[PDB]
Amino acid sequence: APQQINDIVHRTITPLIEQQKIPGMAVAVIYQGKPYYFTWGYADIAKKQPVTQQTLFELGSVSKTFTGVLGGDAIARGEIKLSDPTTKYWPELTAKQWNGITLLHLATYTAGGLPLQVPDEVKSSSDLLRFYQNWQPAWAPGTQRLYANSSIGLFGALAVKPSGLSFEQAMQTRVFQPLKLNHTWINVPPAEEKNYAWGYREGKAVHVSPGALDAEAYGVKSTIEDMARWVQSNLKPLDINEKTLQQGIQLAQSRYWQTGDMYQGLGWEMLDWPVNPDSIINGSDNKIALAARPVKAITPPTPAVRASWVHKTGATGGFGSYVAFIPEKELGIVMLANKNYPNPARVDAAWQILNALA
Amino acid sequence: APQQINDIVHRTITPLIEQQKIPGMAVAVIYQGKPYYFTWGYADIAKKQPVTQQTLFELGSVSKTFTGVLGGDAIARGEIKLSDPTTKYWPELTAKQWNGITLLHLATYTAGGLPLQVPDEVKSSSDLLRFYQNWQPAWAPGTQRLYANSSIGLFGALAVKPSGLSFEQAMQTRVFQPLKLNHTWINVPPAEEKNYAWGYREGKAVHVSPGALDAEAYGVKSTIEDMARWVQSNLKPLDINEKTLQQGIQLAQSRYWQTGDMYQGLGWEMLDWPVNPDSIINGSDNKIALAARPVKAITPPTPAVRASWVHKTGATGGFGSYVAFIPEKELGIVMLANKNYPNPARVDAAWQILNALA
Ligand SMILES: *[B]([O])([O])[C][N]C(=O)[C]C1=[C][C]=[C]S1
Ligand SMILES: *[B]([O])([O])[C][N]C(=O)[C]C1=[C][C]=[C]S1
Repeated sequence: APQQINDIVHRTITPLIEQQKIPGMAVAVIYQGKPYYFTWGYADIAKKQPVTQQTLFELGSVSKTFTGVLGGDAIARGEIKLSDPTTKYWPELTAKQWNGITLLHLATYTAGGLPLQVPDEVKSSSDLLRFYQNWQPAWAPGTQRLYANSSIGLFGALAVKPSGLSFEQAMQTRVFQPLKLNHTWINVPPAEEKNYAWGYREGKAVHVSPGALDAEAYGVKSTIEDMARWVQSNLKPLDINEKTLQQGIQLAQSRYWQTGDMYQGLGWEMLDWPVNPDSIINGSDNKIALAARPVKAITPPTPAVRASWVHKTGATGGFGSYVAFIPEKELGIVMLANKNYPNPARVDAAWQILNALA
Repeated sequence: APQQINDIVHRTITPLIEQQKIPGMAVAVIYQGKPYYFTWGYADIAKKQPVTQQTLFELGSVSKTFTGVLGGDAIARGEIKLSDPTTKYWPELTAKQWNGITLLHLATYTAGGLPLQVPDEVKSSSDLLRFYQNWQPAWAPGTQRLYANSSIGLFGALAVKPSGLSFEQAMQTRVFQPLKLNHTWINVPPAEEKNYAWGYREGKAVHVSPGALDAEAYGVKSTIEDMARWVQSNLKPLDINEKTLQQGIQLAQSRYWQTGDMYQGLGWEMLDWPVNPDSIINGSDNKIALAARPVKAITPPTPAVRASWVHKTGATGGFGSYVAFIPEKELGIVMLANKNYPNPARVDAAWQILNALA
């Protein structure tokens, strides 16, 4: 890798790893559209197993970007429309509060206050329907953005209904395979278990546990190499062979709502570039990222803006991830770690690196 | 051409020409992506000049499809956004009725009742400003569609302002040139006059008169070969090399509003395929097409649906044109005539032809 990239990555990431006590970490920098990889520490502390470019990390919420793109791909295929009511794809959801809540609202967290988490007690499909049927909105649809797994998680489950495929099979066949993400899984098979890193929470080795709509909201595991390819694919969608996937990636970066200097895409979040660092850094703190904020509809949505900082933070109990890229500069970065350390620390490191390279 | 296309075209067009007393006509059918041409009659009755594949016809309102795509291209380039207020590009438009009227409203005839025609007394740039400043909306923005040259015409003029280019130069550079429409003109050059058909109204030879916003709303002239190429480009935008143009074509086919079973795009109008023939035929009659109708917003707009009948009628005092295509079937038709004959007759003929071909 060029000396410029090695230098800024080393000086930025190693102190990060020490300050946050990160057991293992993998980083990819996409420079002029080419990937450069870096790895440090352990994937498994007890087994003294090193993090490699084949190590699988839990993406946590960065998984929502895959859900966003799969939904975009379903829209391009004519299977769904973001303007359609949620009830069109879930006829059993008859409760009166759902009138007016569309797939768009679900995908962008603007349904009116769906909760951050689907209660841990919701297991079966029966449980899930009862949960949504009993939910009462905090606000009217399309007025407030409240980041939620129960919102985009449902969008994902409904987005694939028309195809008749399971969420996992739709994702595998419509997204992971065309893009050749050969080491990306919602369910890690036995052959990859040896590469599945352990997450660490307060010293203990842990993996995300099953939960309702987990695959849809935070269930993807991937390597630093596949994630690099995922960034290249979102940086340059026209290079994608499959027509509906090309269009889906573009739709996932359209700006549907604005809150402050931030725009909500499908999974992805975007800001105009150049961006004010303190804004994305402080804005990533959960005290802000998880709070309700008023939204102004962008009518009609602005098509993917090349001069944008496009990003998504992600976390599970024992992992923390961050992805950011600027299409106009063919520049991007992926940071995967097996410890959920504070978001601001991730963005700060990412800004330092990408700002140095352009 | 295969005898099948030849037979359906001749069996449909021959009687049409006889019943409507059309002086000259050119038709192109795009079948499985290849064009087939047909011509009849005279481009100039007095000089006995026949209609040929090189004859230029006034497209009238089919010109709005070029304006829609040019606007879409400006959007893709990040020069304008459909959600921007009209005043962002025309600060001089300070009258309060303009608050809340966006470029989307202008492009889709939903600003609130802008008139079909710009008054003949309006010539000057200051005459135009005065006209829009004094105009009083009959309805709030985005509630009613009233087909209007003064609406999409203004959209076209404003869409090109950031580029710094004149509307004609932008059109030539960004649409005509990349697509190789080398015999399509906003102003017909002297070298091409020998191929410019005369329009006929009440037996008299006529050409379109200069008017405010004429280039933007109804001033393009073209040949049947160039129009078949235009249809091919709109049928398969993904084959277009120029990134923002491919995107612009797709944005022009997005569905922004719905009235009856018709959807409004940028210039183009669309219906779900299969269509009810009586619906597009009766719907083309000016008693419906030029009428004020409430519209339902498609929030967010549906990206170009492959299973659609996409079309546009067009007329000048002496010419009548029609273009229709079905992306999913790689099928299309262009009908150019030098007599403004009833819209329903055009659409009925087009339906018979395309339906017979699949
Ligand atoms: B996403 O933002 O990573 C989804 N976030 C959560 O589900 C909350 C967390 C739960 C455990 C770690 S972060
Ligand atoms: B377009 O629909 O051709 C614009 N129509 C007009 O400007 C009105 C006229 C229709 C025929 C001659 S002028």
